[PDB]
Amino acid sequence: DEAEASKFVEEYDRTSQVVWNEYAGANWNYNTNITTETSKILLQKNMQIAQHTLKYGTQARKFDVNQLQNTTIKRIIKKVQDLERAALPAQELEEYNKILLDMETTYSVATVCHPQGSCLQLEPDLTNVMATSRKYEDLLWAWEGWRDKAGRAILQFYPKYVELINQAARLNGYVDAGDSWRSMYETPSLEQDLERLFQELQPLYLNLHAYVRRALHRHYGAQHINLEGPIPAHLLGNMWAQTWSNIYDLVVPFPSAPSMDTTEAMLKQGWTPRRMFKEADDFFTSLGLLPVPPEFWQKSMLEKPTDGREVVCHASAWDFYNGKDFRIKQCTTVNLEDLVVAHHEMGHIQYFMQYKDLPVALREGANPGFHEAIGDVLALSVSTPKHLHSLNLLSSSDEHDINFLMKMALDKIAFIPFSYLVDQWRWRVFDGSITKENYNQEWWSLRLKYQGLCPPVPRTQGDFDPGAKFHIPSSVPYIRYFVSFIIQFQFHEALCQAAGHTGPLHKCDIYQSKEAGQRLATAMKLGFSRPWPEAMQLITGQPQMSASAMLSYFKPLLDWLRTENELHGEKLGWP
Ligand SMILES: *[C@@H]1O[C@H](CO[C@@H]2O[C@@H](C)[C@@H](O)[C@@H](O)[C@@H]2O)[C@@H](O[C@@H]2O[C@H](CO)[C@@H](O)[C@H](O)[C@H]2NC(C)=O)[C@H](O)[C@H]1NC(C)=O
Ligand SMILES: NCCCC[C@H](N[C@@H](CCc1ccccc1)C(=O)O)C(=O)N[C@@H](Cc1c[nH]c2ccccc12)C(=O)O
Ligand SMILES: [Cl-]
Ligand SMILES: [Cl-]
Ligand SMILES: [Zn+2]
Repeated sequence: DEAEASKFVEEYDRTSQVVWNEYAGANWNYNTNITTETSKILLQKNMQIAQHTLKYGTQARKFDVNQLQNTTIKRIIKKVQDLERAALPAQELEEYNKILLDMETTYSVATVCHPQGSCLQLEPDLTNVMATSRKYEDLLWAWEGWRDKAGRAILQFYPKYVELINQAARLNGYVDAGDSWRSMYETPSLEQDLERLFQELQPLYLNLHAYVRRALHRHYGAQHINLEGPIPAHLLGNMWAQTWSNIYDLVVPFPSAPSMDTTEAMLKQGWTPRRMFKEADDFFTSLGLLPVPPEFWQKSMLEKPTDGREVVCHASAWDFYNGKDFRIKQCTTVNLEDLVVAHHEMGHIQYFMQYKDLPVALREGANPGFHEAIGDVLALSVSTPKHLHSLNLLSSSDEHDINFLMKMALDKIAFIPFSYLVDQWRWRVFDGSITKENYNQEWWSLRLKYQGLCPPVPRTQGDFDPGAKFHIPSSVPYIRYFVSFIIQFQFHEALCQAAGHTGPLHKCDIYQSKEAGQRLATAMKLGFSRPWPEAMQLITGQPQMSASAMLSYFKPLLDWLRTENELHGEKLGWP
């Protein structure tokens, strides 16, 4: 029993390394060069890797997994028994792979055009209109146009995608795809734990929402903003109103205290995508963490190709399963926003490098939330006025302090209900409580319930707004982002403590702290080898997810918001 198990794990690992490396390549090739040929080669590799998965997965299921002594081995075999899509019969298997490829392709190439005019792509054109335009109708054209073109086009594929991914999940022992995804956390109390954390951030969100709603009322007109209703989704400076920092200019707490045009600063000082990633690399090494290999700089795609190729622009980090080849694919724009994203992605790479000596089956984050959290933690320190000033992007009071906290809130707080919402919708789609006849209506029901937003244009049949969001056609679970935002503040707090910081948490900058880098390294090295509370414990000195660190970070702002909203008589929420 035990000898056969150990040998099977050694065999699974070495063969997986070769097969996964070959697949990642074909996948990378298509993502950075969308053509018919790279599509064909990828769909073929899908079949390959599935053969390997079926071979070892069928083998793994022959082991009674609670009859093994060694924990690590027993952990691996349990994972290999999950074939994921490879559990689907051949016919359905190919259909599903093609649907995924088609969805991903439709999304990444969609454009919005003006008749007899210029066509706009999502990055960087439509995101720029959403971030900079302050004209209601122009924002609506981009918001509606993007959903008209990308969202509607995904609808034809989604019902079949749902049926197939659910079938694969049940063939692996789950009730539906949502049950399968949630299992990545190995936390029975997950749904209730997350609902509690969401409820804790309500005072802070509702107050931010009310304050921003008043500022939008001032700028766009009493005729377009109901001070007691939901905010129109196209006015937050982001295509999905998931982060609101691009409308900072409309909501500055203390306009007397101007802030430097960071983007103009970055452009003026000649910052390039390569420089942005080099600065991220420097922050990681300052902590005593690992530098990205020379190979990374040679093979990554850090900016949109201008050679004629079409590519998947959405930022992503890649592990090629050989402990040497790690790359990032991003159509990088030179601005603060993308600087944070670059750190986010370098966090993924650091995790890859840290657990590279682990059996490939355990080469994952403690839980998907951890993987998403690493780069953001460093980006929190990078974002401080003190640190930006050191990069010569800012020129530098309590007013500048509340201004900074507002800038951070517009991103971090606003994102909490959106990140919660996405998979609330998907889990219900997966379990069958939301049918294809109610996809869109239930999406907006949740957009209203959690974010307090409404569509600027009433939705119609044929619309499928979820499809207009990357993670939906790409089938990338979203709840990891909600977890990430809660825990990254817990990591920030613990790391700051470790670093010897005293005073308000929001003033902490962990740059060059070897004590911080040590906790992150020890936790990251565990990969998926232990249940995540152990990694949580290693970083924070405790095992639970908690909203207290985020609440403490933003306490001064909550106090300011309550005073500001109450003097203006705001009715919190959207009755
Ligand atoms: C349980 O087994 C793990 C893994 O052992 C390795 O993988 C086996 C399948 C087989 O190939 C063994 O020869 C390998 O050693 C053990 O964890 C390893 O422990 C060593 C020494 O402590 C350490 O160098 C490795 O990094 C560990 N690897 C992992 C994946 O954690 C573990 O010691 C065994 N536990 C018991 C109860 O003996
Ligand atoms: N310019 C846009 C940058 C996109 C970066 C990122 N990309 C995903 C890719 C997953 C993938 C997995 C597998 C295959 C393909 C892709 C990720 O890294 O996980 C992403 O989605 N982030 C989320 C929210 C977010 C959490 N932190 C951030 C810090 C900064 C900005 C946003 C965020 C979102 O934007 O909704
Ligand atoms: Cl939407
Ligand atoms: Cl997840
Ligand atoms: Zn990520």
